[PDB]
Amino acid sequence: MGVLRVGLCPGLTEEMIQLLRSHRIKTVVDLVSADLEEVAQKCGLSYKALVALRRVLLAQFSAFPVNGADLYEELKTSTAILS
Repeated sequence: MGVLRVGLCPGLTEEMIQLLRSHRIKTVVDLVSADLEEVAQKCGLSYKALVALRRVLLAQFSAFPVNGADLYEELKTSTAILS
């Protein structure tokens, strides 16, 4: 299980949650592909705190190193019923 939101850690705010919801951002799973490095600098956050959590998540999944499967989840969402 993997999900991100406001309150998970002393840093993120409900305000940022609205920004992600606007882009229909996915759970922490998608974050792995997101531009956390760029976003972190834009907002001025500490990427060190983010990477730390990731290492712990993967650490529990498996002691040894291993690359996960990032299946393409990009929906066009065009030519849809506007009315």
